[PDB]
This record gives sequence, structure tokens and C-alpha cells, in this order.
Amino acid sequence: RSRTANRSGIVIRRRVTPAGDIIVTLLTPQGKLKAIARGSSSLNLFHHVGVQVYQGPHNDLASVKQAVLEGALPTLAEPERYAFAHLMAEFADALFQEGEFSEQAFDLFAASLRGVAHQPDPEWVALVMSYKLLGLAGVIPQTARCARCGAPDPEHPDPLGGQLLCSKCAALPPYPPAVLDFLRHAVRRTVRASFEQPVPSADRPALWRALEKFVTVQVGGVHSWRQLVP
Ligand SMILES: [Zn+2]
Repeated sequence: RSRTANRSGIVIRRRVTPAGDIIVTLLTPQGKLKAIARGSSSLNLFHHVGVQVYQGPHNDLASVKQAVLEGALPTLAEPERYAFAHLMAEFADALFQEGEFSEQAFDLFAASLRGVAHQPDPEWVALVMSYKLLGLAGVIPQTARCARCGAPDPEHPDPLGGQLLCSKCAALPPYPPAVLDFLRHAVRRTVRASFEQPVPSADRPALWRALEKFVTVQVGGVHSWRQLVP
């Protein structure tokens, strides 16, 4: 809401044009920012960056006037970490359509990139953080009640909505207790507590499947993200 503006954030999308200029999307504490750098920092993917940005009535894209690298995670150069970082970025972009993206969502996102970069189990960090991001977006699964009939404490898969069905609405067998436990409490408890309670990787494919379904149903700017899910 001004001509010129200083913003700090993380590059979550980056495309160089044949013309030689960099079109970037950033997540900042004040929300998503779409910007262009015509042609210090090269605004590299997943870099935490400080920019001065001009936008007037004759340019719909804000124009990057100066850009300084404030922080980077060089460890996202590892294909597997990079894979999950790219998943978090695309997830954040699709969830949250902007301004709608608080200071707390920014901090959560950044923390997710830090977990992905630094921890033994990046796929576990991806999952925890995706359910925690769902919460701050106000796209919360109702796991205390059955998706169809409303019966408390549903324990079964939900093939259509990605939520939870009770035994009497469900065709499929119950989830294992640890999947169930996580599906119930992932959104509400701390990042750290969920980090110290990892779900076994044999049970994980089912968490991704519920997550896909739920997002495909509740949020519409997807397909890019779907393609990066394990
Ligand atoms: Zn039911």
C-alpha cells in the first residue's frame, strides 16, 4: 500500500525469461509478493532475501530495485532435501492466496525449510509442517467427528475427502494407531513435539494420500504440488 517498499522474505518461485530478467514469488511476514528484477542477490530459490521494490500505477508487477542476500541453506543442494523444500514452497504458494499469509505463517514456513535442510528425516519435517501450515491457513481437517455422519472419534480412512470416517460409514479398515494419533493431533500440537514423535515410514504413504485428497478437495491452485508428493 505504497509506491516504494522494503520487504524481507524467501524466494519460493523463480523463473528467468529469455529477455534475461528474473520473475520471483516471495513469502514475507506481510504475505506473498510477486516481483520482477529487470536485466547483489540473484534471488535464488529458497534464499531468504531483502528487497526494495517499486510499484506504481503503470506496472502490475512490483519491480526489484535492490536485493540483498540475508540468509541461505546450502544443504538444500542435496536432491532429497531440495525435493522436500520445493514441495513446501509449492504447497505454501497454493495454500494461502496472499495477505492471508501472516507473520506466524512466514515463521512456520521458514522453520520448515530449516528442518528440511538440517534434520535426519526431511520427509517427516515435510509432513508435520504441511499439516501445521493447513492449520494457519484455516483449512483444518475435522478429525474429532466423522466426515459423513458426524460421529465422534472416527478411526477409518476417507477416500473421497481425505478426512476420517466412522466404522459405520467406512468401507476400509481402521488406520494404525500412530497414523490415527498424528491425523488427530498434528494440526494442534507443537512442531517440536510432532518432530520427536515420528510415524514409521511404512505407515507414511497413507498420510500423504490423506493429505493429497484433503488439499485437492479444499484448495484449487494445485497439480504442481500433487506432482511433487511422494
Ligand atoms: Zn459416520
